[PDB]
Amino acid sequence: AFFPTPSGSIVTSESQLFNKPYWLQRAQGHNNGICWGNQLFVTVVDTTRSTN
Amino acid sequence: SNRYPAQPGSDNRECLSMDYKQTQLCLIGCKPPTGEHWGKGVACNNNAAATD
Amino acid sequence: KVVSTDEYVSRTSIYYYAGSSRLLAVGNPYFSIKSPNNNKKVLVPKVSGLQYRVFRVRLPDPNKFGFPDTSFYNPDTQRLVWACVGLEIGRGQPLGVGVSGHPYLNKFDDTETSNRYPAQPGSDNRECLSMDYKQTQLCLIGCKPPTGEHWGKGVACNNNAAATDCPPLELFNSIIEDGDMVDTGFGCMDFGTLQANKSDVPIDICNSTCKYPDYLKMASEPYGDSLFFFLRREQMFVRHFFNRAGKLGEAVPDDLYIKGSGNTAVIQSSAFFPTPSGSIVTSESQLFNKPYWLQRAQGHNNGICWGNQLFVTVVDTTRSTNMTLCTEVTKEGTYKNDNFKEYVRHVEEYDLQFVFQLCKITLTAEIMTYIHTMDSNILEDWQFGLTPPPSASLQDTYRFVTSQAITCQKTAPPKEKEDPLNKYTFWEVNLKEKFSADLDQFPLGRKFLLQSGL
Repeated sequence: AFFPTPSGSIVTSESQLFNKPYWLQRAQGHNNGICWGNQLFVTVVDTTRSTN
Repeated sequence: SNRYPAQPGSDNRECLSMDYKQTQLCLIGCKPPTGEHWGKGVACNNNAAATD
Repeated sequence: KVVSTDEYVSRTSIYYYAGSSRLLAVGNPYFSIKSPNNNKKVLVPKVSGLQYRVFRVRLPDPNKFGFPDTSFYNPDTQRLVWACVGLEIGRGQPLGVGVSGHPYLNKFDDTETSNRYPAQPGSDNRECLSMDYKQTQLCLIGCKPPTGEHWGKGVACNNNAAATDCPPLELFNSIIEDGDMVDTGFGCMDFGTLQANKSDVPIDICNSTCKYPDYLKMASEPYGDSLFFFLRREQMFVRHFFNRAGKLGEAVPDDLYIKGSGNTAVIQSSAFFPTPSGSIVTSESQLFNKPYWLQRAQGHNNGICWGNQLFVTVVDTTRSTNMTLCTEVTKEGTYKNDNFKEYVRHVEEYDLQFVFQLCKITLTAEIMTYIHTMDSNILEDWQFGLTPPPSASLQDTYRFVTSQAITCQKTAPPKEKEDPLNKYTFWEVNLKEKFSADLDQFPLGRKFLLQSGL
């Protein structure tokens, strides 16, 4: 009954996702940027900035 | 290195630590986005004593 | 003089999405547990992250459609056949790599830092160990099931010479059945029959035949209808160094080394083996969740699906987590070790999308010879070359059947048995009931219609 331990590797600044804009040209669904109910949901997950 | 015999004891828990997996993702929607996992779903009416 | 498949067909301009349901696969990663009373009833199957998950779709007959616009499908001379023009294989589990482990592996010594003379004797030194695997990804698509070889046993020779007892060697070409294990970094051979002590590879290989897809013969097939399109990417590198334990049957010559004595009176083994280990697995170098457009296949059969079925095979080793469950039998206020029983499980999912295009095939007399010599079964199903069976009237009737005017009449001919594929196990996925035409209600045609320039 084994279990391994995951560790991951170095974290750079070239391989980041944040602090830079995006432009929604054409979304993947059908409602291309329209939001109803006057709200929308953003969720982010970050591990690289989790110093304890 | 792991040789015979085993090193027996009624408890062998340790005080360890480990790192995690590096991960980043972003997500936009006009609805709370869904997610999944494996949960304990109940059996059929009888297994007739097959396996715990 | 095989001609290509774009001279005797004629592409139409009408497109058809299809789409599978979400498939799952739950079982044990190590061994297929059987019944305590039965040897043919499985309880939990052996599914792992190291197998050739081979899909076999089944397309519906295009001639079993009824169109109102009967101006293009002229059934005097022409017939219909699909073509593949796209594909997408998705996954839905996180990126995670799994380990396998033998409990009696032949790790005799350690041969990278210190193997200090003399020997430590003892007539058993096997033990429990575990390691990572050669990580890989590939996919093949074709109208015939893929071919793959493996090294194996054979008749050695005749019985004149008596030089040294050594096993013979011969590779074997066969068909890649599902459930078989990929090569994993210990050579593309049988391990059941060519090894004996079953204690050199981990437990998921020790009764298996690690085949490998013949990229060379399947490329050089004369019709070219086993490989539409193929991708691959893999890496591995060594982790440690060990060595086996036994009488090395082939002697090491005294020429190559200075003879020694004292503490060095008994020469050691020269039978090493390394251990593979896949490095970091990213999500940048993935090979799934991306479309693939076949603008021109590599073979002659330019995407056209004879036989109304495809064979898609795919294997991944990056998504090979092992869920470990832990349960108890009693409730005790202190920690114990005899109070718990634990279990290993592995889950697996897939998804297929397709986009097909049907094209009509004219049938001259010149053409119907050419299709006849490729395979005769394809002309049988369209029912174009047939004969009248003879024998106008029989007399095989009686009003009473269970009597004494009887010859003990027998029936049930085995006539519907024609496919030679039932000796092999495929994963069947049904596509006969899920075609559609309005692309835009589906998660791929919107990624397709921008590609067409419309």
